[PDB]
Amino acid sequence: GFLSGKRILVTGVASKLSIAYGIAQAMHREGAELAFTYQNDKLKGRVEEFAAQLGSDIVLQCDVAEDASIDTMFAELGKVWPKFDGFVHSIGFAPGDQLDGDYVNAVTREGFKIAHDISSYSFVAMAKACRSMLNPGSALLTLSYLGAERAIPNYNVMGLAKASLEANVRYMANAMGPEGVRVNAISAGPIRTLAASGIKDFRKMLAHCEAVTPIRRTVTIEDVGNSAAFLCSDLSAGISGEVVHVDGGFSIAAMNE
Amino acid sequence: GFLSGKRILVTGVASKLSIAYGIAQAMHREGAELAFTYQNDKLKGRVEEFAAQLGSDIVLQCDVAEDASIDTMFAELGKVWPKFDGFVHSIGFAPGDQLDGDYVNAVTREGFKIAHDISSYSFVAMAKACRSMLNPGSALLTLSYLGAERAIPNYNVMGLAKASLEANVRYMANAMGPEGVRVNAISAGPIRTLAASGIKDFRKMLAHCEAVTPIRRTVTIEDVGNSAAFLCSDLSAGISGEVVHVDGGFSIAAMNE
Amino acid sequence: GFLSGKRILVTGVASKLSIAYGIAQAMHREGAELAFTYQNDKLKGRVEEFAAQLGSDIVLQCDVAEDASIDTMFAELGKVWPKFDGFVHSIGFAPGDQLDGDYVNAVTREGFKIAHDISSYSFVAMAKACRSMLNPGSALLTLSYLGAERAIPNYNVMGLAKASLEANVRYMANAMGPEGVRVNAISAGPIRTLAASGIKDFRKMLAHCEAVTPIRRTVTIEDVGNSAAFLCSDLSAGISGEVVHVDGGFSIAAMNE
Amino acid sequence: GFLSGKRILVTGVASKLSIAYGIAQAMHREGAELAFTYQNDKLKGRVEEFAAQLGSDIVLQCDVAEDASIDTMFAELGKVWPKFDGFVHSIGFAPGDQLDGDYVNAVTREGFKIAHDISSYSFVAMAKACRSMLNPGSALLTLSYLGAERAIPNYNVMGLAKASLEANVRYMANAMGPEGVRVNAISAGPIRTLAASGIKDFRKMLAHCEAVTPIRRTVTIEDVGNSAAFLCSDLSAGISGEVVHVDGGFSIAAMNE
Ligand SMILES: NC(=O)c1ccc[n+]([C@@H]2O[C@H](COP(=O)([O-])OP(=O)(O)OC[C@H]3O[C@@H](n4cnc5c(N)ncnc54)[C@H](O)[C@@H]3O)[C@@H](O)[C@H]2O)c1
Ligand SMILES: NC(=O)c1ccc[n+]([C@@H]2O[C@H](COP(=O)([O-])OP(=O)(O)OC[C@H]3O[C@@H](n4cnc5c(N)ncnc54)[C@H](O)[C@@H]3O)[C@@H](O)[C@H]2O)c1
Ligand SMILES: NC(=O)c1ccc[n+]([C@@H]2O[C@H](COP(=O)([O-])OP(=O)(O)OC[C@H]3O[C@@H](n4cnc5c(N)ncnc54)[C@H](O)[C@@H]3O)[C@@H](O)[C@H]2O)c1
Ligand SMILES: NC(=O)c1ccc[n+]([C@@H]2O[C@H](COP(=O)([O-])OP(=O)(O)OC[C@H]3O[C@@H](n4cnc5c(N)ncnc54)[C@H](O)[C@@H]3O)[C@@H](O)[C@H]2O)c1
Ligand SMILES: Oc1cc(Cl)ccc1Oc1ccc(Cl)cc1Cl
Ligand SMILES: Oc1cc(Cl)ccc1Oc1ccc(Cl)cc1Cl
Ligand SMILES: Oc1cc(Cl)ccc1Oc1ccc(Cl)cc1Cl
Ligand SMILES: Oc1cc(Cl)ccc1Oc1ccc(Cl)cc1Cl
Repeated sequence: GFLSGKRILVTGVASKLSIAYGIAQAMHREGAELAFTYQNDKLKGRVEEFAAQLGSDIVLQCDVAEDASIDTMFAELGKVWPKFDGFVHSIGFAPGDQLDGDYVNAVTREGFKIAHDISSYSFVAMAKACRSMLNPGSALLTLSYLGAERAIPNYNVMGLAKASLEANVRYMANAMGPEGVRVNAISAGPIRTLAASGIKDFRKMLAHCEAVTPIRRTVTIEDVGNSAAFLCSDLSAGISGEVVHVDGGFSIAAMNE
Repeated sequence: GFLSGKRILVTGVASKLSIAYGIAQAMHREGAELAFTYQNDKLKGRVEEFAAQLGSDIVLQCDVAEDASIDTMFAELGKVWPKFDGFVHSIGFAPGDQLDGDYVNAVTREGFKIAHDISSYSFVAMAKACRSMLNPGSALLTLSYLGAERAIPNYNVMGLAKASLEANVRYMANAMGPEGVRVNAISAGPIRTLAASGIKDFRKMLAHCEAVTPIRRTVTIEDVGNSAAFLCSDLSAGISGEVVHVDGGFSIAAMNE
Repeated sequence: GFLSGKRILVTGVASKLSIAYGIAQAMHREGAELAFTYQNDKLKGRVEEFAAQLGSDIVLQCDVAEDASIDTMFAELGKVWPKFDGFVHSIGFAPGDQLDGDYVNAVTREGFKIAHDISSYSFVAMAKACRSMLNPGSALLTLSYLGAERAIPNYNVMGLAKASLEANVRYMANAMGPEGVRVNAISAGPIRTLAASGIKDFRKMLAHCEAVTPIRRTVTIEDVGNSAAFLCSDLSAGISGEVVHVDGGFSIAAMNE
Repeated sequence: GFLSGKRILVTGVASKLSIAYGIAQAMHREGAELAFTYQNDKLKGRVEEFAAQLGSDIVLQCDVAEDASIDTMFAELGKVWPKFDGFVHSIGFAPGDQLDGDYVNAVTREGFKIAHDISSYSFVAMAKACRSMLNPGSALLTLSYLGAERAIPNYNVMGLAKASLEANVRYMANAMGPEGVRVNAISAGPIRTLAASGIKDFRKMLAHCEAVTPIRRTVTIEDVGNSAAFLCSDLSAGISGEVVHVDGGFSIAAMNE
């Protein structure tokens, strides 16, 4: 596969529906050696099982709300992978009350702070912590959504956090490019995952996209996984600082209704 | 003037160099009645003096880091302006250590949090607090910078905070439009102000822009003020959720060097 | 008014519904001296009448498909206005068969050529012809539509012509800025005009926009006219090469349905 | 390879420096069966030789300025490939006088017409002609440049033609997606090719990009070729209507100087 010889860390697997799960599958298929993190014990079991199926026994705990947790996870990873080739950041969070109803009425200073901290700061927090461990030719990848570009009902403060994240991708790419590290994002279309259930009326968003997307279907975690594998491989050596839309063309059409 | 009959609150005046000062001047010239806020006692004197020169005696303290301070300022403003027509948000902040050198090395969880809280959350915090006091036809305005769209050396975490702010403009415009409130931003080119001195090599950024901007000069607080007055007036009734570049065309050219 | 002392040429008035008509009204209200062009004799009468109502007796024929017609019109204008302050380009055209049905099936080499020639090339053709007649501080303005940015059903080849036009705005602004000329565009939302009737299902586009636009109404030629007056005045001295959306926020929202 | 079983037509090979040459090499490496076109006899020899080295004996003449030439080439291709999986459009042209100096002074109605006809219309002209021959799952690809988005000195009218081309990509993707065809573009950074020598001061553009691009080197035809192979493969099934920047991050940074 085109990922043979690469060692990549994958965050965010919570279930078989997880976008990170589709990404891990595609990268394994292409020959990458993988390592996984899990947020807490509530998820340790499932992640350990999935990692086994994908030939990996490197499963480490990591809660990105804490600098100490990130530093410890990398010190542990370093015992087996003193150097590696990048990681996939597939993590997002905002308190549930933030994602329902009128945005101005729903947002709070605390909800805003947590959404940006976990959904955007954590990406550069991880890069800071493992910077000296990355091989030249390494690639970092995060996942965004159209809500960063347009106002979407109910997505609310997560939209602002994703806009901060896309800017993060550009500043990170500009800072780390000289040492040989590329940084990109995939702006994925709507997919039924555990976290998606937290967005009010998500099922309605899904049906709408299916009807108006140029390719006439919503994307799958396999579609996203294949794109992620490409973006973390040497085949995309000429691409950095980019937000690639993997939504079947939904965002470039208007009034298809 | 085209602002006759409008009552507008202006935040951010710190000196005669302040963009908010140029905005206040232009709005006064066009007939608006004004009210001003000041961050702390270190600035109370200058703001009181400027307000007098512009025919206003409404000068209130307001530190947007605190919900209580925002609520109190509006309760006080309500004693004289039970209803009004919008406000100008010209406030930004990030700890100084954040704006020097390599972005990944300089950014910290705390610096990131403060930058987003003061530079982006505060805009919707103010709208939440005065929502019931706005007249139909009201307009809110904030100030952004190109760093939200492109990676610019030294601007660092402020770029991410401005990206969150531009997204804020869109979600706010979408939420408040039905009740008759418009929300926009001006992305201004570089101008020598007090805060600008905190950006490493700002004088270099200024000279560069002057040489490559299509109109061959950097913009002034008068240029920005005139645009702000238009965007807060009924003359721009058809514009909401927009980020207008007032940088002399700098951002739409490349390689003019 | 803020246009006092300015001499502006207005193209494209075909009826009282014309966007150019709303623009002429607003500029006259703000004090500008105006001059008008008309495409052919089929329209001469109406334009002569409107010009009179707006205190102007400068009404010249000009068909932008011909270089000779443009050169002659300016030589004639020069007899009364040896120098002037800019013009409004409110002209578009594509053969009717191009605007109905599947884009790939409808487009032809000839339809494509005519659409780009009349809708985009004509803007720089006029600037080339009157370049030596423009006063420093002059401003040129054209009208675009969201179809330049997103694929919209039935708009078809006009979308490509508008994309070429928006690029034209940037190259023109970059080339003419050093001599003191600004160039911008307004991307207007849907408005019932004579030309609009040529777009299949235009009435459907109008109703849809009204329902999902943040300000909850479609824009009027007065909204566009007011913005145009501002953009051609010295109040927008800091703005060049920009495409300003005057569509009530329609383009920055998604899934409001 | 991930292109095994795909039959792709490649246009634009003129020499070993050609972007189309790098694309053909990468696609051959990944298992695609290829076919090539050549503009005229001046190029027939070189193309025949290259095609042989890549295991292909399908080399057909095609000048996209003529509808008849396009129809004939496809009728001939149909004798060997009654159905196929897409094509690569790597064709551009504008008269040389258009690419030197001030844009407004250099552009002519004829130069503008030819630039748009050959550089943008030809892409949809080819799709129209072979539409019934494409297998479900097919993908079309064209090559663009940053000049479509920003004003770049000397690129002049080609910038407008590339803006029309990027819009073409979106309208084509929207029209053909329902039948299973994806359409995308790669916006490549500067590369020394035969056509590049026609741009005044191209060597200066190249050195500048090398110094300020995040990855600190200009991209190669191999970088572009690898991205093109991915975008024409089933691995990018979730991507359509997109313009992917393969310029090492150059466009997302500002003032790196
Ligand atoms: N689902 C969609 O339609 C969609 C669309 C675009 C983007 N995304 C993005 O894709 C990513 C993955 O989401 P998903 O839909 O696969 O959801 P998911 O619920 O399968 O995964 C989200 C993951 O975030 C992790 N997470 C949350 N807080 C964390 C913390 N403090 N520390 C460590 N991990 C934490 C969870 O443990 C979980 O594995 C997110 O960035 C999301 O915003 C999803
Ligand atoms: N100066 C430039 O070139 C430029 C370019 C683009 C945008 N801007 C933006 O314009 C706005 C005004 O900046 P400026 O350059 O006029 O600077 P300035 O230093 O004159 O004004 C900044 C203001 O922010 C206020 N402020 C900071 N923290 C605050 C808090 N907690 N509560 C209340 N007020 C607080 C200060 O008191 C001060 O009045 C900012 O949003 C800035 O990001 C400036
Ligand atoms: N109507 C809308 O909803 C809308 C939305 C966005 C942009 N626009 C743009 O606004 C401009 C004005 O359109 P409108 O809707 O007011 O239509 P309209 O039919 O009132 O005006 C179009 C004008 O184009 C002129 N014209 C066409 N070919 C010409 C030629 N060869 N030479 C000289 N003049 C020529 C006509 O004479 C007419 O005055 C166009 O650029 C159009 O694309 C309209
Ligand atoms: N070279 C760069 O730095 C760069 C950057 C971005 C985009 N591009 C684009 O990549 C494509 C390929 O350019 P290149 O640099 O490889 O140049 P090149 O000179 O190697 O190839 C250009 C090709 O266009 C073909 N062509 C021109 N007119 C034609 C006509 N009427 N019919 C058929 N074929 C015709 C030529 O025969 C030639 O093979 C163009 O679209 C160009 O705009 C090049
Ligand atoms: O970003 C997303 C976008 C979509 Cl359409 C669906 C799910 C997404 O992911 C999340 C949404 C809300 C929260 Cl609280 C956490 C996550 Cl991970
Ligand atoms: O956003 C800005 C952009 C520029 Cl070019 C100059 C000054 C700016 O404003 C600030 C920059 C840094 C900090 Cl700490 C605070 C503020 Cl108000
Ligand atoms: O650009 C437009 C956009 C809209 Cl929504 C409505 C009308 C427009 O203007 C035209 C549309 C088609 C043709 Cl043939 C000519 C013109 Cl002037
Ligand atoms: O688009 C291009 C962009 C760059 Cl930076 C270099 C070469 C390019 O390609 C061309 C440029 C001019 C002409 Cl006349 C023809 C072609 Cl193919």
